[PDB]
Amino acid sequence: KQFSQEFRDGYSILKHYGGNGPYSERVSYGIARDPPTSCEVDQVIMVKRHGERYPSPSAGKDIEEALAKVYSITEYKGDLAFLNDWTYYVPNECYYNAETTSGPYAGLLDAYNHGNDYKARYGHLWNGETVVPFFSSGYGRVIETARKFGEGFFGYNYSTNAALNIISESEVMGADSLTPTCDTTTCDNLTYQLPQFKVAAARLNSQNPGMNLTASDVYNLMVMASFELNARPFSNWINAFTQDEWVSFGYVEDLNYYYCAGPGDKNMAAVGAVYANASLTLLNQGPKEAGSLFFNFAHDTNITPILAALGVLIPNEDLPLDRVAFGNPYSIGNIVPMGGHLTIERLSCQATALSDEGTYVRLVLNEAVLPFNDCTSGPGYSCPLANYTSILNKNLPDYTTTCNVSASYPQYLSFWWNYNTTTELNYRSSPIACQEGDAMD
Amino acid sequence: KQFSQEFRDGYSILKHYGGNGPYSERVSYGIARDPPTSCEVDQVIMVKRHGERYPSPSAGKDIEEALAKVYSITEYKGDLAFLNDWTYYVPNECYYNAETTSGPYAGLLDAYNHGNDYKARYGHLWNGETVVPFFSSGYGRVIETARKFGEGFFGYNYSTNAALNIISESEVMGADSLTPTCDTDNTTCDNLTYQLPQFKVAAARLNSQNPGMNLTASDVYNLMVMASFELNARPFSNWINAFTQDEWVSFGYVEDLNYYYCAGPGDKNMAAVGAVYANASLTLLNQGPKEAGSLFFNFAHDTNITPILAALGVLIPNEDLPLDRVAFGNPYSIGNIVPMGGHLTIERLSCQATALSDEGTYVRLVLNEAVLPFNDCTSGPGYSCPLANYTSILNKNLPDYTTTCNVSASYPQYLSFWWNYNTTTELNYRSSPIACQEGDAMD
Amino acid sequence: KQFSQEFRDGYSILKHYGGNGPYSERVSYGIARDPPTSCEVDQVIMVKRHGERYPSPSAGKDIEEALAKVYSITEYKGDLAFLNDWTYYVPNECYYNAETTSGPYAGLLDAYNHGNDYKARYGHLWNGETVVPFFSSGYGRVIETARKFGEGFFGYNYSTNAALNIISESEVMGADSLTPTCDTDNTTCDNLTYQLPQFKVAAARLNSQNPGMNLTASDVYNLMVMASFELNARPFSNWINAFTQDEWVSFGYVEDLNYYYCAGPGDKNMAAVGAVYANASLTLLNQGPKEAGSLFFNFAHDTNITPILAALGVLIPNEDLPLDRVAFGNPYSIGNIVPMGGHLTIERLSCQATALSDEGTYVRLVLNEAVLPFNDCTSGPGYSCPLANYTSILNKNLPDYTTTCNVSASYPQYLSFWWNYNTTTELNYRSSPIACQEGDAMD
Amino acid sequence: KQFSQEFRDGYSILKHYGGNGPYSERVSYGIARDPPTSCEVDQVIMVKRHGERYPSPSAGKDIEEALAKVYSITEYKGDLAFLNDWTYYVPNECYYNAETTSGPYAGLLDAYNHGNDYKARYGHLWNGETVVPFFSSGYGRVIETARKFGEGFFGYNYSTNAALNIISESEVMGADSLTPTCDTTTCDNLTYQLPQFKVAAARLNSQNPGMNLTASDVYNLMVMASFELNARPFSNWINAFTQDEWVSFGYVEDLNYYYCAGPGDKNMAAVGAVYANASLTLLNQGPKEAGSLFFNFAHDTNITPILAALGVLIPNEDLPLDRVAFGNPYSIGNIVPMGGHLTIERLSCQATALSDEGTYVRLVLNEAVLPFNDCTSGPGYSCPLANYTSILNKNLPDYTTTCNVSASYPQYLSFWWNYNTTTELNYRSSPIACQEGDAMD
Ligand SMILES: *[C@@H]1O[C@H](CO)[C@@H](O[C@@H]2O[C@H](CO)[C@@H](O[C@@H]3O[C@H](CO[C@H]4O[C@H](CO)[C@@H](O)[C@H](O)[C@@H]4O)[C@@H](O)[C@H](O[C@H]4O[C@H](CO)[C@@H](O)[C@H](O)[C@@H]4O[C@H]4O[C@H](CO)[C@@H](O)[C@H](O)[C@@H]4O[C@H]4O[C@H](CO)[C@@H](O)[C@H](O)[C@@H]4O)[C@@H]3O)[C@H](O)[C@H]2NC(C)=O)[C@H](O)[C@H]1NC(C)=O
Ligand SMILES: *[C@@H]1O[C@H](CO)[C@@H](O[C@@H]2O[C@H](CO)[C@@H](O[C@@H]3O[C@H](CO[C@H]4O[C@H](CO)[C@@H](O)[C@H](O)[C@@H]4O)[C@@H](O)[C@H](O[C@H]4O[C@H](CO)[C@@H](O)[C@H](O)[C@@H]4O)[C@@H]3O)[C@H](O)[C@H]2NC(C)=O)[C@H](O)[C@H]1NC(C)=O
Ligand SMILES: *[C@@H]1O[C@H](CO)[C@@H](O[C@@H]2O[C@H](CO)[C@@H](O[C@@H]3O[C@H](CO[C@H]4O[C@H](CO)[C@@H](O)[C@H](O)[C@@H]4O)[C@@H](O)[C@H](O[C@H]4O[C@H](CO)[C@@H](O)[C@H](O)[C@@H]4O)[C@@H]3O)[C@H](O)[C@H]2NC(C)=O)[C@H](O)[C@H]1NC(C)=O
Ligand SMILES: *[C@@H]1O[C@H](CO)[C@@H](O)[C@H](O)[C@H]1NC(C)=O
Ligand SMILES: *[C@@H]1O[C@H](CO)[C@@H](O)[C@H](O)[C@H]1NC(C)=O
Ligand SMILES: *[C@@H]1O[C@H](CO)[C@@H](O)[C@H](O)[C@H]1NC(C)=O
Ligand SMILES: *[C@@H]1O[C@H](CO)[C@@H](O)[C@H](O)[C@H]1NC(C)=O
Ligand SMILES: *[C@@H]1O[C@H](CO)[C@@H](O)[C@H](O)[C@H]1NC(C)=O
Repeated sequence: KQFSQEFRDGYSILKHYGGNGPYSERVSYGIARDPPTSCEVDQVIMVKRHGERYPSPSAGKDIEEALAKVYSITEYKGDLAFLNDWTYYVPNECYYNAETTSGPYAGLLDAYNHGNDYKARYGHLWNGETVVPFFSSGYGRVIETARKFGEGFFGYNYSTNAALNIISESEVMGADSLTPTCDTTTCDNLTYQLPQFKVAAARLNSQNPGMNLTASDVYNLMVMASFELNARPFSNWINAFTQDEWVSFGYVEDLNYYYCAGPGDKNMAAVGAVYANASLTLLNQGPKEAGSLFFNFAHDTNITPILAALGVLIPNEDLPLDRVAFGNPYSIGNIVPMGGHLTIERLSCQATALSDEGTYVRLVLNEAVLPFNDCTSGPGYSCPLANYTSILNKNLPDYTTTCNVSASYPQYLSFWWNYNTTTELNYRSSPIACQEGDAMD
Repeated sequence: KQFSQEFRDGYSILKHYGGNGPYSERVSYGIARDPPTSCEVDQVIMVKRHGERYPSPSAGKDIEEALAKVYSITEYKGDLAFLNDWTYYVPNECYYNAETTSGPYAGLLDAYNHGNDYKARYGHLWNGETVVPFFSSGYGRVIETARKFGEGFFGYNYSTNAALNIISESEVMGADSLTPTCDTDNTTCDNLTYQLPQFKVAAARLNSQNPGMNLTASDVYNLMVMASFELNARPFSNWINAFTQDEWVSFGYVEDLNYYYCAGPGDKNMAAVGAVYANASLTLLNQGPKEAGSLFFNFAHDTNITPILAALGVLIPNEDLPLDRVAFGNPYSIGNIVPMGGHLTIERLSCQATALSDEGTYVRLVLNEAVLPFNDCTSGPGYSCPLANYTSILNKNLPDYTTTCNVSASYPQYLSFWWNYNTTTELNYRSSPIACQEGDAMD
Repeated sequence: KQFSQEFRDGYSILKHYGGNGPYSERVSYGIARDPPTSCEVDQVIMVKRHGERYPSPSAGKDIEEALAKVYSITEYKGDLAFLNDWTYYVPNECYYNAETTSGPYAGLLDAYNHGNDYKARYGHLWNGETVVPFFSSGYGRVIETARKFGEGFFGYNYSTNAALNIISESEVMGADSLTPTCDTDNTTCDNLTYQLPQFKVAAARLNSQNPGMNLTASDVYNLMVMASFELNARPFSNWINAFTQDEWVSFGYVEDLNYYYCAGPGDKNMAAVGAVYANASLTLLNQGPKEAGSLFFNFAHDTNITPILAALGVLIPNEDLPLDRVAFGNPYSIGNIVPMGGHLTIERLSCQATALSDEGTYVRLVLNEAVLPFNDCTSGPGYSCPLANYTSILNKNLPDYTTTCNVSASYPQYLSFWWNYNTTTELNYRSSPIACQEGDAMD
Repeated sequence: KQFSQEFRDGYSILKHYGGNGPYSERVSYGIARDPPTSCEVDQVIMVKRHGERYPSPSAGKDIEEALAKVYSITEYKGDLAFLNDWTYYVPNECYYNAETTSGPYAGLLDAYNHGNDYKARYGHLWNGETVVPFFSSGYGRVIETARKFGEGFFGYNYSTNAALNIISESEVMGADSLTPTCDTTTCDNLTYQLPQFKVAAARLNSQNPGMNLTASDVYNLMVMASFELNARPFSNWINAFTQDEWVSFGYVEDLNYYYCAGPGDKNMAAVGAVYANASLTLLNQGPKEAGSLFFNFAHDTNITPILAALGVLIPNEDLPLDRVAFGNPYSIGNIVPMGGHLTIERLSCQATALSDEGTYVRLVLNEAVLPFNDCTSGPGYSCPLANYTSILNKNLPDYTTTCNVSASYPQYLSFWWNYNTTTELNYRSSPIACQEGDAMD
């Protein structure tokens, strides 16, 4: 038969852990991913989150405390029986914050694979002679992701024809940043708890008495289980919780993004307007003038403000804190999983039975075409560049004003137009610092 | 590795043809389908649409006219090359309206498969002795679906322990119906164009590959209607391949608009029509399995299930669907609501106390094998709704049917067949040929 | 990307339980299943095994004794924890031998599904007027499979245009049989141990997790027999999960040995038994569809299909299978030969000339949906065998049945039912209850 | 339901093109891939073929000639319609022989992915402090594969703790080689033709008249289509041929291996005995003495002689040249596809209900456990080390004698015991030479 009648994607745990675990393709609306007939991509502007990593130091501290309670007791029973032959996956505390480098979901493998992939898809946009600059925010795991992606794309010519430019995450950069700063609630008050965690705590304690696990330990043990895939092919800890518990966990993580780095915080659109507006400039200037390939690397919390700025994936009302709002668009596993990315494709199209010859804008989020709301008149439900321009011009909030940015800091982004072509930053030249975070190499 | 990183379900054409083609499992929110730990289903109330069928007579007329234009020209080229060795799938015009009986997607096979399946899942709710009445609306394809489902469920004991009760589709039945009537003294549905820009691209591409057909955007619509129905009789359809992924996305949406406005939230009277079933089933839930019975298998149409969903206030778009463009992401995706053989199953859960709930009765809704959370009432095990809350919500929100629908005072004002039925098995097996284009029927 | 790099089919438990569990498509060599370009099937001769069933009475007795030991002990631990909420799937002992009627793998659902499927594939071979006789051996579960297949294929016209002919399994039928008899005046089969080392690992692991059952390697064998049969009545089996992948690999092989030696090439008389069908069908192929008829649907047992494969000289291990270890990679993998509902379909192809063959008649063999090349005779389109060569090969290699099997001269020496049959439809529907443990039957 | 009833793996084109195309997991007998309960791997000896590459210069010449005939004619029709918007995938002739670096099947991505994978599976065999040498035969694409695998496995410590040793392919190395030489028929006479190629030629010519394609052009166009995946995610050329044509093509390629580098040539077992015997030595010495990780890289034609030497996957009779011998064990897509590999795992097992405590040998070919014929008495159908030793000692042919190896050449392999720990060869330091073949860097 032609089509399968089973539809099981929704059950995947990959779509139920916020952005802690492995990358996954965003659920598609059914729109063909390749350029519509009569069109071709003439410019690409992408922002990819660092790949799969180890937990952060604070998350690791909490995971360790929960594991201490687990470990305070003879041979394990029930769903925790695997614990009799199991070792925590973080080599040592200095690895917290770093990209993973083992298993099918390794973060560096993610970046490399994505680069090789984009080479086939957009190779036609590089003549094999030009030196292409690529950009990374100044943070270890992000830089390492950028490096492996660039190496995947440029391959044999990575050393000579790709030029890594690292942009400081310091606020001093103002709007000339991949990680804009904004200074002057619900986010601070999140409990990270939902009733299903009580069921898990009760079930775990009952199978192996003596751990005194709370709903809070459950939350951290699930954070732990979701990060395990980033370093290993399978996680037995994932199996110690139920499908319904994972559904609640993913939602707890969705709330964090929504309120701390999304539409739940009204200043996020202004932060995301920096990239939204600067990229609009590149689209309007065109590939011949500005360049055809812009590969950017940053964090999950830098992509969500862009989506907010663009007005896409905006829940109709703020997400409720005490229950799962099923079906809302803010499903983080389809927005910013490890290695997630927003790719803006500029399409050069000839006339079609539904559109005039011209330039169109197409958005792709994690391999799935994301229609620009009601602007879907061009080929493949794209948006005519002129309409796209009026929409952003009319709706993007002002960054410096909204964010009280010092008049002495750069007021607009320049790196896409003012960059270096040297290749010294392409390869790492020093060990990964202990829990390395901010970095410029 | 543990999980696949590819997510392709959204591309399936089965989710892009409204309710014309084969049945498909509804896209899941991830909630476990089986009863939560500490719970068990003690009562089941299901309403299933007839299985996969041939087009209706009017649709067939249109399909045939479009095919005449296709056929008005030497060996076919391009994507229509398969037409050189292809025959329309409707045996003859008398088959329009009937359930299909060939291929992996055959309508009767769907019903029988669904019955065998429910036997394993809910067999514990039948003691092997009781004679269980099951209900079908008075329409040929619906009756045939009911019969095959019942046979799948009761199996060796279908002729003795299942009792088919057929409920007339006539308005004279008032609320004692599986297909309540509502007078039309009150529009967007009548003005639907069934057109979107992508159809122009298809027409242009088809005409260019095989000149001389003069196919229009309308012919394309009907040719797509035809392609979607083909799967109902055959395992593969090459016609599906003659249109692009983007064309199918538009077609599915054109079909969603029909349901939305003709049989859904787009028509404000649909909630009242659906309140009949919603309220009557609420009565069975509150009465309980011991008193009322534990198994209620009902069979009707797609347009009988959508008003129930509207009545319950689930899958309600935030705003009426726009007619001129695809409103991507809206909940009204018909391939996940009423595909051929689609169904809404209400499970009553008897649960012991859990770390998050008291011992008690809970209500779970399952639409096409996917648990459908009752909006904000998700406090019970498996995101279910406490029976008491479920009761207040329906009592507070269900519109009045007879009032809203100006039902004659002389017609039944209440549904009774779930309590007043026959246990004879005389209607279990078909006893006459399928009439030409058989629609309304009582056998 | 275009193709997946993961190849997991080999791990499926469906391919590791001999013929006890659900039907599965045979592993393909990659040859296209549909008729080659320039060809079409003009005649079909199929023999299908009864669908998924409950264990036999003797197997059930053994399963029950093993379960008694399991049950001789407080709440279950480890892999047997599910036993705290589990009930044996055989309703009562009178169900042993019967076709299953619940779950996605239900035996009757299998038959009905297969029929609907063949309707789309071979419908063109029935003009909608002719009354087609179909044949079943005289055994309850086989008859019930035949009936459901026929109903799936003929659908709306099953009661009028299909004619079930039931052929007695008695030896008195001689060669005019779907289940020929062969006297046993002549062993390895009788001495099979049904044991392999992995069963010791299972027993040890099970006893250690829940002490007090004293399960042996034999109990493990029967518990695995039980687990494999569970799928026949239910969608999932937790018992399957209590054994390792390596244990299942050994179990499947223990089952392969049974067929090999009791009903296969391991017994030199099986080719002669299978020659009856092989030769009679060759006659139909040579006679042609116009004269003999185009559709021959036959239903029998797994042990009736394996002798045919032996007679045809296909899937013959290079050496007899070793009894003490798994001979990995040998062609005698029963899950790819006779799983529940398994079938051998002979398609006669009428082909025009192709760049590699002359216009003519070719013979194609399909085993469980996979084209099975006739050894070195693969010169026709789609690796088929020219009818003339097929004829010489069978004529030259098929053993003589009556001689080899010492068949009384007073019994039919030739199969005739394909030419001498009834067209009445009286046997199409079951008219009495399924007898307790119903085996031989003529209705 | 628990299991799918559809079994479609056999139809995959990945299993129907000899060793020209993308890597694929070998079809499994069902044996669990992980170490049996009571056992653990204490030593790994692997030989992996270079990853996906571009055709060789000679193959490329032929592909080009066939494409010239295709291109000798207005807009393309039928199955070749994609040709109206298609470009050959070899950048320029200097790329022939090289590893691919684009698409999901890129050869370097293959190596990197495999390394990350083995890190999770065998990481426990490296203490994070030791410098592990790894070996590659002296050939460009093989060296590049070795490098990316080593980088995947050692990750952050690749520069310091992995030491690439490159072994010359010159015959002068004698038995101290990953590519032993042997000098003094059916192989030379292979036609590379089967009737199905006539059907394709006839069908292609009929759809686009004027190309005058022969059964020979068809063969080369299929060689071309199979190599296309190595550089791109999809190949439309694959779709221009039928399933039955691909079945014949794969068999034509199987014949080549069988007769030119397999059991069809009686000297192949002697060539493979070098590795078979040397590795047996490592197994008998053990991990504590010899080392626990041996990652080797060579060619497809170096792995087939090892399998021949071991007596595994030996057809009961020589493959017929004029027809497909369906079901024979010599299915190259399950033996040596691009990046294929033979991994020997030494298992240290405690006593089980079926075996004594001890050392066992397990063979894994392309992720599938390959039982050692009738020696399957240990856990997971493994072979007791002692039995494995007697079998090889009793059956391996003599290399130097059989192959008339000069007494002045090394008579036994030494590199596994005599190697360097320097890391200079770890990273490429010069451009990829035009059609680079033999290389020592
Ligand atoms: C495989 O790859 C992995 C990843 O690349 C490699 O792992 C990395 O290896 C790095 C070493 O090369 C290791 O770096 C060490 O981390 C230590 C912890 O740092 C954190 O705490 C301190 C103190 O609070 C903070 O200052 C710091 O910012 C962090 O928050 C550091 O302590 C180490 O620093 C010392 O060593 C480096 C040189 O290696 C010096 O440049 C530095 O100045 C320090 O030297 C002092 O300490 C050393 C002894 O460690 C003395 O010998 C030296 O004389 C100095 O001692 C003075 O100060 C100390 C107190 O610190 C005091 O005791 C003494 O009396 C003196 O006053 C160093 O930075 C990475 O963390 C690690 N990354 C990961 C992710 O694990 C791995 O090595 C590779 N494997 C192989 C086999 O190569
Ligand atoms: C396989 O199974 C299929 C499905 O059951 C059978 O097909 C049906 O066969 C019946 C006949 O047995 C067909 O019925 C015939 O319909 C004709 C057309 O009916 C329409 O038009 C009339 C007149 O306007 C209306 O009255 C009617 O409501 C319909 O709108 C009728 O003209 C026929 O009537 C004649 O025959 C009957 C007796 O059979 C007399 O009573 C009449 O007086 C008159 O002389 C007849 O009723 C039916 O349409 C078919 N259904 C389908 C879906 O095709 C096949 O026959 C069966 N195959 C075999 C070999 O048995
Ligand atoms: C759902 O459908 C199932 C399957 O059809 C029905 O179950 C069958 O029901 C029949 C009864 O209708 C059962 O038949 C009974 O079998 C008993 C045991 O038979 C064995 O033992 C006797 C004696 O040694 C042998 O002669 C025989 O060959 C068997 O080996 C018989 O003792 C019964 O006989 C009594 O009743 C009949 C009339 O019904 C009289 O003629 C007799 O003289 C005697 O008084 C009887 O024949 C059958 O075994 C069941 N099959 C299965 C698989 O369980 C269910 O009944 C049906 N459910 C409902 C609610 O209808
Ligand atoms: C948008 O960004 C571009 C590039 O930094 C800048 O030149 C331009 O002034 C910005 N426009 C607005 C309205 O901020
Ligand atoms: C709901 O339906 C039941 C059954 O028909 C009926 O008895 C009851 O009166 C109805 N309730 C309301 C409010 O209409
Ligand atoms: C083969 O079977 C046919 C049909 O029964 C019979 O007529 C014929 O004589 C048989 N041929 C041989 C050699 O037994
Ligand atoms: C035909 O019917 C007669 C009478 O019922 C029966 O005896 C005979 O066995 C039937 N023939 C076949 C081939 O079944
Ligand atoms: C096997 O190889 C080892 C390592 O090179 C060598 O020492 C030994 O002599 C060889 N044995 C035989 C029989 O050739």
